[PDB]
Amino acid sequence: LLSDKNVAIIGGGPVGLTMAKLLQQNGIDVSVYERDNDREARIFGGTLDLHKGSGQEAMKKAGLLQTYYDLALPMGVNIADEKGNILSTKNVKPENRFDNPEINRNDLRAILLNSLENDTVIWDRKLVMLEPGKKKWTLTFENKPSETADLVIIANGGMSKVRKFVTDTEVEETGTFNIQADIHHPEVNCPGFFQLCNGNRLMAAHQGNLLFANPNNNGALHFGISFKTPDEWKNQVDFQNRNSVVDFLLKEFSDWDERYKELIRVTSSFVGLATRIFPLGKSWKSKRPLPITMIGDAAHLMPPFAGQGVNSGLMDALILSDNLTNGKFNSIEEAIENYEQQMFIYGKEAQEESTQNEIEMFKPDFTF
Ligand SMILES: Cc1cc2c(cc1C)N(C[C@H](O)[C@H](O)[C@H](O)COP(=O)(O)OP(=O)(O)OC[C@H]1O[C@@H](n3cnc4c(N)ncnc43)[C@H](O)[C@@H]1O)c1[nH]c(=O)[nH]c(=O)c1N2
Ligand SMILES: CCCCCNC(=N)N/N=C/c1c[nH]c2ccc(OC)cc12
Repeated sequence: LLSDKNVAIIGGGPVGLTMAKLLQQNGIDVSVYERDNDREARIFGGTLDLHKGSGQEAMKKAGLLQTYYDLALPMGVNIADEKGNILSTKNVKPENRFDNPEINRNDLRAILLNSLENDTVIWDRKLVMLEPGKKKWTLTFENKPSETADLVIIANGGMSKVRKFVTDTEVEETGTFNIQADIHHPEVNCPGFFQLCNGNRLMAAHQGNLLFANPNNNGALHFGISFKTPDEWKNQVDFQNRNSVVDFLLKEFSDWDERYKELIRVTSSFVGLATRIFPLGKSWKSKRPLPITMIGDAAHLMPPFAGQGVNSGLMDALILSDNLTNGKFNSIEEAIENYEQQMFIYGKEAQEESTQNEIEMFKPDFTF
């Protein structure tokens, strides 16, 4: 199918890099175009864990499952209330230690980058436009020379603006909002909350405000505070202004234990982000001018609160890469169609669980 042809993957996130590995290890000529300036760019966010049957199956097929295991950390979960009482402690039993250990996102990028041949990823390449030719796409990048490919795979995340050859679907806001931050040396800077986590991830919910924390993301504490988007914000917190963010959060958390307030007070900077979804519904465009598809969040971005996210994208890469290389399809288009039909099933399943969970967890009286 791909002999004497080449593949362009747009985006070097965990899904795109996994895509590249699974193609390249079957002898496919594939490049990844990534907007990040270079591989040393820090990725902001919590940890990821990979699941048996999906994310771990993609690593296994790439020969990287042990590498993931060696850099990942099994973590228990504590459920606390707003007063700081631990309502539930579930540690990881040894027989479950491979189920879904947490890995830092930069560590995961490094594993995948190290598995690829040199110069597979072309850095500082922000795709802005695609144009189909007779047999090859032309790729236009921001202030860089163009490239061509027989097959384009869109893998550049939930806010991709290069989707229109595949679908007219637009991303949507779901109505919840997320504030995220890191605390370095949390054992010094938020000792009370750090000891509350006690090596476990911690979650707590009270009157429509949700808090989730990881006390040990490669030595830092990552936490997220989520809530229904305030109506006053429709169409007011400047997240560049930590003093404005601290003031808002301290009002929201006014009846939470001081160990939670300390987290807010000592945070150096905050990142805010509306929850969004790229909804799978009616089929994507049929009879596209040249072969093109999408994987990962570009295909099915969904709320993250129940753990859906990267694993459905890693499934995409596993399925699409097998269809493109197993010699069973008469054309790249047919291989793509088969992947998309499968992804519509498990992707819709995951989106409905994520949306249902979001409705439930943000009811004003929810508790874990
Ligand atoms: C607050 C919060 C919390 C979580 C999560 C989301 C959010 C918002 N998720 C979701 C999860 O992290 C997500 O599913 C994966 O990052 C998807 O990876 P992708 O590679 O598809 O896109 P991702 O967005 O990770 O990567 C896209 C890549 O494309 C690049 N790019 C963008 N535009 C480009 C362009 N024009 N040209 C070239 N490159 C371009 C970007 O720089 C980036 O490297 C999650 N999931 C999970 O499984 N477990 C979890 O715990 C969480 N937690
Ligand atoms: C299925 C195994 C778990 C993997 C990831 N699992 C997860 N739960 N990722 N969560 C992200 C998140 C962002 N903001 C929040 C606010 C509240 C909250 O409560 C759980 C969670 C979040």
